[PDB]
Amino acid sequence: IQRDIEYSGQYSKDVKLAQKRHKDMNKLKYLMTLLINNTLPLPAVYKDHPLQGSWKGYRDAHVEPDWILIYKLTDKLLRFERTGTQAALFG
Repeated sequence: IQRDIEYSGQYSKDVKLAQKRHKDMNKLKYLMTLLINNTLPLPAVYKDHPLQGSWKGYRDAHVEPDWILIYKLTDKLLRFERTGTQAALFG
């Protein structure tokens, strides 16, 4: 068993929008690299935690106070699911 890396179609759109809105993409890249490299658990600054409701099975890390990464992590997969504001991702 080797864990894969996945990106939802929506994730790619979300990343393009973050770029367009002048977010500091290096901050998202750093977080993604920690996950990809299995340098886990993440440090406390990300406030990483599991989600419920429609996002049950996924996790929530804060890149910034209003910039969230939603991802799934199992033994088999790491999937980057969405990124953006809390309102966009949860509202």
